[PDB]
Amino acid sequence: MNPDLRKERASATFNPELITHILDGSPENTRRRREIENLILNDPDFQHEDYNFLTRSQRYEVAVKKSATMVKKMREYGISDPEEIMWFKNSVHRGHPEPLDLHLGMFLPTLLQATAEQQERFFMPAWNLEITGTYAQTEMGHGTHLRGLETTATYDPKTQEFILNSPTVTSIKWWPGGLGKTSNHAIVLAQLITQGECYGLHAFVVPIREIGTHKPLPGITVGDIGPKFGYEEMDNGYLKMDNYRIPRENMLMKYAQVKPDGTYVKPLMVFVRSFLVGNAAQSLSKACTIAIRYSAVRRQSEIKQSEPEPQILDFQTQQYKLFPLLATAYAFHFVGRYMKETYLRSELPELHALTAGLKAFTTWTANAGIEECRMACGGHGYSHSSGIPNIYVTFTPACTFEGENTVMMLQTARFLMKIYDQVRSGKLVGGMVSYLNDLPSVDINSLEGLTEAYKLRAARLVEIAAKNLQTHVSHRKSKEVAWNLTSVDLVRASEAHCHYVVVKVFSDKLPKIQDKAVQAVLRNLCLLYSLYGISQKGGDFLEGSIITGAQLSQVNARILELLTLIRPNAVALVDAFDFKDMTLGSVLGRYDGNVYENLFEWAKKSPLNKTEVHESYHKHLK
Amino acid sequence: MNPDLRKERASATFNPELITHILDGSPENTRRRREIENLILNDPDFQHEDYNFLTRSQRYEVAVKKSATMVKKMREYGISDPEEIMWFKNSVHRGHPEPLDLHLGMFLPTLLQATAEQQERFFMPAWNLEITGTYAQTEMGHGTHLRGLETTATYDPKTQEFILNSPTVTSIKWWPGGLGKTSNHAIVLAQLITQGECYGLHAFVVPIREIGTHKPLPGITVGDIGPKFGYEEMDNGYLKMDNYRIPRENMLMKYAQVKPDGTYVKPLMVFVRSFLVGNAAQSLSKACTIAIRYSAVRRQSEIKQSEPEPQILDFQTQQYKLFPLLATAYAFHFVGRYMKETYLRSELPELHALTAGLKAFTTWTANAGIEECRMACGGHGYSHSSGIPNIYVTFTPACTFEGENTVMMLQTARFLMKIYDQVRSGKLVGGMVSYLNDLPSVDINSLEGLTEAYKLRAARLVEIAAKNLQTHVSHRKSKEVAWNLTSVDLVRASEAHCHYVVVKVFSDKLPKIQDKAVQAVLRNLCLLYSLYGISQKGGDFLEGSIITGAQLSQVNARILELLTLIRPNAVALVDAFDFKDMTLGSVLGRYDGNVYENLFEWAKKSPLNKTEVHESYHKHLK
Ligand SMILES: Cc1cc2nc3c(=O)[nH]c(=O)nc-3n(C[C@H](O)[C@H](O)[C@H](O)COP(=O)(O)OP(=O)(O)OC[C@H]3O[C@@H](n4cnc5c(N)ncnc54)[C@H](O)[C@@H]3O)c2cc1C
Ligand SMILES: Cc1cc2nc3c(=O)[nH]c(=O)nc-3n(C[C@H](O)[C@H](O)[C@H](O)COP(=O)(O)OP(=O)(O)OC[C@H]3O[C@@H](n4cnc5c(N)ncnc54)[C@H](O)[C@@H]3O)c2cc1C
Ligand SMILES: CCCCCCCCC[C@@H](O)CC(=O)O
Ligand SMILES: CCCCCCCCC[C@@H](O)CC(=O)O
Repeated sequence: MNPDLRKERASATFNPELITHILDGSPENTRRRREIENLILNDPDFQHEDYNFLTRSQRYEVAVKKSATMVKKMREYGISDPEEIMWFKNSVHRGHPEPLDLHLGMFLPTLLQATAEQQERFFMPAWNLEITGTYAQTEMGHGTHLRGLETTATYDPKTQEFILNSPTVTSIKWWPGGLGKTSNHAIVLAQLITQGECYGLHAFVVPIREIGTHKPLPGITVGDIGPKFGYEEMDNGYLKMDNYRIPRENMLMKYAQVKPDGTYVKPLMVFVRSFLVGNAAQSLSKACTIAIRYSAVRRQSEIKQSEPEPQILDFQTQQYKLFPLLATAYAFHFVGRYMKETYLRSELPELHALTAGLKAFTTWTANAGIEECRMACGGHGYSHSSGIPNIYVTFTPACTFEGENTVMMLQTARFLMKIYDQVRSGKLVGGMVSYLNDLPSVDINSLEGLTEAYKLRAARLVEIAAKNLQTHVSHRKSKEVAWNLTSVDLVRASEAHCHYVVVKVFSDKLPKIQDKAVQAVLRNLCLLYSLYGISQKGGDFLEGSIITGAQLSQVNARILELLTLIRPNAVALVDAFDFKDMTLGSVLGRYDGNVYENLFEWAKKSPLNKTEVHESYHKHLK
Repeated sequence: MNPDLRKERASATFNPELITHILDGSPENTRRRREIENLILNDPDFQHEDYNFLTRSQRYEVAVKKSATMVKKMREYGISDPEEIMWFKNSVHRGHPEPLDLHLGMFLPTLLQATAEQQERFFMPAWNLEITGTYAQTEMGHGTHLRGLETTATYDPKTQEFILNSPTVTSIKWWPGGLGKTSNHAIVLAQLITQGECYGLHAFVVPIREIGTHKPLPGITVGDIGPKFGYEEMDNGYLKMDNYRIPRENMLMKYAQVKPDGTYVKPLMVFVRSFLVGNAAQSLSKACTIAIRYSAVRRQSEIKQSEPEPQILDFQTQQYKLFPLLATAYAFHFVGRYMKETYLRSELPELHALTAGLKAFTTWTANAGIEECRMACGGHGYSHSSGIPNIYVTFTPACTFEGENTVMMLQTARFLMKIYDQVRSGKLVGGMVSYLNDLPSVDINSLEGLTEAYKLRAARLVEIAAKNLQTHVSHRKSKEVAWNLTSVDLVRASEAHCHYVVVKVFSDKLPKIQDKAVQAVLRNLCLLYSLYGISQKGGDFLEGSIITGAQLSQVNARILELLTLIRPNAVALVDAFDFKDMTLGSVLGRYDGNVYENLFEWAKKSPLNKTEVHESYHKHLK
């Protein structure tokens, strides 16, 4: 172990193992996860060349190979627990996306909005991988506005079939993972038309590739959508249907149905968001792990000229770049847990609203934070050897899919304005919005005072958004136009509300921490996260007379003091995440700190060094 | 042309051609650039498959091919003007990095710190490409701190040769473009040791590959450093020398020399930074061009339910995401020009300080801004078809190389503290720091008032940094330790100073604009950039009693009003940058707005669609 990394771990004031137990939910979960990880790590069937050393085509291929093997082994091992399944999948794919993602996450599950008959006709085959499926929702012309989807499913009463059609180039399904080259079946969301009337979006099981040959069936045009910022191993695809016929019985009819004669009948998410909040926390933590360990190993420049080059971790600016993000990572981990907890327990509107907002809030912050970690590593951060570019590229789509962040913040804003209007009418509201009862609209030393500051800041920005929205409605009449004209203020209000919630949830968790040394360090992170947010948006607190200019300067001074107090625990705090080297996929972030020797080897193992002379020399230079 | 893009261009209140003339420096420059671009565009020798559709190895190869051809043609065409050379190179490489970058940018130029004898011995051959060279400075263990470089050059008086050696793994040169596989010669920066004494860093011409075979010479270990976040076509490399001997005459001896007997003798940047500021402005402008055009073409969701889906450009949040960045792009273009202007004209310390700061300030802002543009495009922004991921990946290293940004900001801070101390002593200072004479430490309606606000904010943060630094020196004695402990405050002071300079330079440029319609629109951008910066850091202005909370809210309201006022000119303002489609490398940002049809084709032309069935199907799914 690098002596520089050993001294950092020796200075730690707490036992990281205890934090790992908390993150996993219990000591037994930690044990189970580590064992499943070990199970995959030492299995030859899941090993291969570094993804960065393979072409995109080869990445997709190894992905397909591991995913197929993945399903087989979990079945052989009798792994059914959703939690274990996740650990298993994560370990097998080293954090990278995989082509059976929609097959296992949407295809099979959805078949469980289907009838019995259908379930026993498409499930079993799909479960055994005799069939490979995906879910095709998004179209080239529509992602956010589902009402605008153009794909149609027109019933033909003469043959009792649905005619699936992509009338325009924009109607082509676009983005579905596993749709490109992996699946021979796709559940397509289309506008159902029967008896000359449209009844909205419905789901249809659409066979798309021939069994045995995997050849696109007649009337089907399908393929990969091309290279992207990341997601190399994912065959995100497109699907164009030329009045392609399928049986009536291919329509998922659990909720709504269409009779043989064509009569339409009946009818008689928070989960994916909670996961995305966890994903944001985890990716940011991986990034922080790499940058902080590297910062402890990397020595450069100087403080005292008469002293040897110090670890860059010694620099206050370096600490300012990373510790606040380290604190953010922990804050989000607990925020994610709070979400799962709350969801597992009239409070639904509140749940949907908050979950939409937190999903956007956390993914945006983790997004920027990951790149800050990459840059804090200097030049070596740019090489894939740092492992951070892959983490960023793999994570960033989270701000776009499962509800575009800005749209999600506006959804949260609609809820806040509703509550604002209720209070304005004389009603007493509850939940995390209780503070709105104190409208119209502290101690920087305590977490209770800091939480109260965030509460008041949220109340103030909600009031500003409501007032401006009202002004626009009054002068322009249309509430829809008014909404757009105050949308920037509204999103800011949603952001402030979510920020308050994260601070409160993080603060509320501290008292529950059993080990004192653990509680103390996590308290410092909570304090740093809170103070940091105030410093970053000081204007919000000053404009609302929430804190004085003097307190703001105190906040800034206190943030710097916390950095030195956190420094001794920096490395142990990232070790606590318990990421394996294979999971970080980073030479700079290796647990043992032996960076340089391993970096040299990594480079020599890379593709362009297959030969000493590149073919281009003989053709254009010689 | 897309009707949606045509209506935006029709609503413009100015002639974009006039802005293009300004950006190029004159109507004749615009004409010359467009003609050189046309010269390359229609030359078969420079055309090839989309870079995104090629493996990294093939990208490097086509890069080498075009670069070699590039040198030949510029020579055939008699292109010698540095400006034309730039246009030429940019057009040929479509904005992508190229392997002869250091050969032409450093190798040849440096040979012009050499003696005559040497110049006529390595130049001509290198000029004709008979030899390919690079400059190797950075080492695995040192990038920022050059004093710490480990490569040594030990003189051997017996054979009159220098012995180049890489004693450790960290001493290995690392990152030099063109070093990996392209060059057979490298100018190596090494610690010169002769007569038992070290005399610091000196430059040595080191042959590294055999002529004809390009095989690594005995004692030379060289190669590519592996895949990176970007820079696919650049063979950034490593170089390890095992006590490799070269003639004494290989030491660049223009400034310092070493006699045959081994006696050491004598001695008896702002430019690259100015370019990086322009690079930041240009990359951000490319990103803005793509996102704004796409926003005008992309229709989604709704404002009035009774209305058809509007262009997303209609959304205030979308305008808030892009217009401020559009204004930033223009601000930086003029900032870059100001730099070139100032440099072309006792003011050196001031120049070095400001240039270090602006380089960091602009590259950081353009960096974040480019990713904001990518995300504003929704899902399609993630595909390489948007062209933005390549722009970001290609640009981002600017924050790391040519002086790591944080280090550069601290250099600017050292200057500011020096001036602060001079004023404190009773001296009257000049230049952009004149405001410091007003220590110790407006009209939000006018640019003069806004500039003054930025001036006072800078004065206030400089004072805070100086005071805190002083407090630390007083209590801890060591100024070096004190400097580190106030480094976060110092960088903030440098940032505020540079921000003021950008605002002032942008504001000062307006009166010089000849065409009134052009001046008016650019005035709106200057106002937006200024107000936006105040809103983003409101706390700085409020804490210093520079503006009241009431003015801050006015600032925020005024920013929104400016968005609608800018909207009608949004598309024309990006058209003004005059980027060719091939340069943007974006389907979403095409000049004609015909996005969807071209996106479908692009996807079908991509690698994974070479065949309908991927090989992985037959091996792991069938
Ligand atoms: C790597 C990746 C994988 C994906 N995988 C899948 C998959 O498996 N299956 C699938 O079906 N989909 C998938 N998608 C697509 C995803 O579903 C869509 O990208 C998302 O739902 C909406 O993206 P969009 O481009 O359609 O957004 P658009 O809304 O068209 O554009 C986004 C822009 O418009 C703005 N905007 C839109 N509406 C509003 C409004 N009402 N008010 C204010 N601003 C607004 C946004 O804020 C933003 O700036 C994937 C995307 C990516 C990047
Ligand atoms: C794509 C690419 C191409 C390159 N091309 C070349 C090339 O052609 N030739 C070449 O020789 N080089 C090249 N380089 C390397 C470049 O020169 C170095 O990356 C740069 O000079 C310093 O990077 P570093 O990692 O050595 O930084 P380091 O300083 O080791 O680390 C940076 C981190 O340490 C912090 N830090 C360092 N010193 C201080 C201090 N005194 N105070 C406070 N914080 C500090 C930084 O703020 C940052 O967070 C390239 C780099 C990239 C990414
Ligand atoms: C992040 C894990 C989520 C499940 C994997 C698929 C991700 C894309 C899902 C798509 O439906 C999101 C959207 O509806 O925009
Ligand atoms: C951006 C264009 C600059 C010239 C091309 C080479 C870029 C890397 C140069 C390296 O010397 C920067 C550094 O000194 O860190």
